[PDB]
Amino acid sequence: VAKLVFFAKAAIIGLM
Amino acid sequence: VAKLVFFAKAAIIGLM
Amino acid sequence: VAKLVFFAKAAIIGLM
Amino acid sequence: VAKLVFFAKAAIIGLM
Amino acid sequence: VAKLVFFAKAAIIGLM
Amino acid sequence: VAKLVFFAKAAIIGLM
Repeated sequence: VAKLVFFAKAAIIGLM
Repeated sequence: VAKLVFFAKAAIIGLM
Repeated sequence: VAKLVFFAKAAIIGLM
Repeated sequence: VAKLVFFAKAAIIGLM
Repeated sequence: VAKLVFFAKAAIIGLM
Repeated sequence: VAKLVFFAKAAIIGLM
């Protein structure tokens, strides 16, 4: 997103 | 997977 | 914490 | 541990 | 940076 | 590297 952001949901999804 | 493993695919998916 | 947050302390502690 | 390794336990513990 | 922050640039650079 | 690998060096360098 810059920074690598780790979203929760399970599984973790990393977005820049 | 223990260890948190970050798989490539984009987006990154973290699994224990 | 959502997002996986990595706190410093060493050792790093990850919390959702 | 080099590489940053994320151990499961919860909470995640990162060690070099 | 505390928290481990992952900056984008590629390659990712983690700073406390 | 697939998987996101975090190399030590400081600063941490993440490579797919």
